[PDB]
Amino acid sequence: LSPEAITSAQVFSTQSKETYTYVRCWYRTGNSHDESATDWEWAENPDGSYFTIDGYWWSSVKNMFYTNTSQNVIKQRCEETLGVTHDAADITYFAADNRWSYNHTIWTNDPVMQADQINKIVAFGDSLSDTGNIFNAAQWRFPNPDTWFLGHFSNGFVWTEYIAQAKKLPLYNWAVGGAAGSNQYVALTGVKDQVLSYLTYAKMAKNYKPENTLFTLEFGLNDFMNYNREVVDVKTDFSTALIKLTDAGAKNIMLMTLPDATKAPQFKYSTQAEIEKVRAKIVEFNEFIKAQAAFYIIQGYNITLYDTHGLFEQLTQNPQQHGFVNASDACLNINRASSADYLYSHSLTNECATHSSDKYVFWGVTHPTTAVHKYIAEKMLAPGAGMQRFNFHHHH
Ligand SMILES: [Br-]
Repeated sequence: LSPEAITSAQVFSTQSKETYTYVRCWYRTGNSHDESATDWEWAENPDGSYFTIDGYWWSSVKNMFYTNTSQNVIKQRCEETLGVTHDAADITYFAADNRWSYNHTIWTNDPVMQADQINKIVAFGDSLSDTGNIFNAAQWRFPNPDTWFLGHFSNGFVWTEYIAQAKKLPLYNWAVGGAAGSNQYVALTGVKDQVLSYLTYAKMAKNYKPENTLFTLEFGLNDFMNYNREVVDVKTDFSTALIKLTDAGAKNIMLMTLPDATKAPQFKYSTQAEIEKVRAKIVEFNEFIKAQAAFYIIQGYNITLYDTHGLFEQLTQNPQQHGFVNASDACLNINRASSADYLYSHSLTNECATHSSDKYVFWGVTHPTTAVHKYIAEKMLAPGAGMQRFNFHHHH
């Protein structure tokens, strides 16, 4: 769509609809990252009655709920309701009227009184960042939620969620998994369409200052591996997205280079020609990512660039040096590269069960494990790694 299509009267009308909804609290039922399965309960008040949040819905087609209730209070209720005592509960929560509803994002509106501190993370990208968009578009069938953690292409949280947790910030995700098989649930779109969608929802928020959002952007992996997109087209999509984000007032952006995805187990079933071909696109596109970062820095923006490509090379070249045991095999017992495998549950191999999925780089044949996503977040959070340039709150 386009944020300009939303009129002032429409904003007033939308924001004046003060309804209420319930909160679905998801948690990991098993007690380690080896088990992706999740279940849920409705959030409760302290006395056990159902918890509700007041606010308003808006959707272009995919409804988001806008509330004044803080994310920290919603999380606290879910934690109090579920009372999970194991270590990997990995609780997440969503708005829903009833059991037939999908998992809708809860957006906390900002206060009128606001300075220049970062107050949220907004993520753009593909299956390396998606936390539930293709999963909801696929009616919770893809990727299968017994084996991939509730709509994440991993066995747990992805890197953006670990960053958000470290900084105690909400994460609002626009990234869309474009893994093999996604096409059947939503036509391929660029990352610039994610920026457009985000800007339309942001127009319905109250007191929204785009300069207080930390934007994260990674894109291209699914485009190159699965869709054979040309580098020049991905360049055009990526630069168009940054133009649109900065034109809308973004100031704080985290970028990352693409990992060399030809190191993934699925390329055991590929030709050397395809390996060299995909790899070359990634090498070329990564130089464009770096050049865009340098350009926006010179233009005065707060840009960090993390060389995820170089980090992945270190992990796949010498996993033991970085706390991992295996960087060549899928942890899951998947012995081919097929889109249909995301529809089914899969067991761990004996070797992965022996060492634990936290010691593997790869979960299935394509995507990294949640331990890798954590390793990335920790590297990005490290002193001197660049996040010092953003205006974060402190928390005692
Ligand atoms: Br995977």
